[PDB]
Amino acid sequence: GEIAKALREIAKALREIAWALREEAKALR
Amino acid sequence: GEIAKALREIAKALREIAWALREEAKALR
Amino acid sequence: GEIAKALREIAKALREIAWALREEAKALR
Amino acid sequence: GEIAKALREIAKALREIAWALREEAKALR
Amino acid sequence: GEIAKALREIAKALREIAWALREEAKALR
Amino acid sequence: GEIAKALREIAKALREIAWALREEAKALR
Amino acid sequence: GEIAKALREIAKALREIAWALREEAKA
Repeated sequence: GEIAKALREIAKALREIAWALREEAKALR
Repeated sequence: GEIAKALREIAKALREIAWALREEAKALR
Repeated sequence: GEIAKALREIAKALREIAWALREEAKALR
Repeated sequence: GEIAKALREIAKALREIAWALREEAKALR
Repeated sequence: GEIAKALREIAKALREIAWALREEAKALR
Repeated sequence: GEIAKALREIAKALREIAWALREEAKALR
Repeated sequence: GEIAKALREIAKALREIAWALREEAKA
């Protein structure tokens, strides 16, 4: 339901943050 | 309904943190 | 209710982290 | 109640993270 | 059930963020 | 209960992240 | 029990993030 959907949307935004950090780690090397 | 809406608000804030990190990354020429 | 209001306070605190990260990016460039 | 209080405590810890990031942004300056 | 599964997806995305932060450190050093 | 106890543990892990970031700001300065 | 277990798993991943930040500051 709606609460579980919103928690999955939180997990996706956290994966979005991880993609940006993996990009920064590439650029730093 | 208010609980699910506040969780979606948390996901939106986390997407805003991802956007700020993309700009930090780009932010080193 | 009280749980919804506390979740809204968590979203506000995450928006305060996004502002700070944007300021970090502006300080390097 | 105890769940709502713990959620408010998570929001307080996130504000401590924002405060430390704001300080780093002034340090980079 | 579905709420518990979504919380586990959140923990895994946080583990991805930790791996990316470790890699930023290693790129520097 | 067990849920409130786990939420308090999440708040302490976030205070632990803020300690590490305050030390990084103290060093930069 | 499964929701509380998943919340403790989140706290453990946050402690792993605090450890990675300490290692970033050493560099």
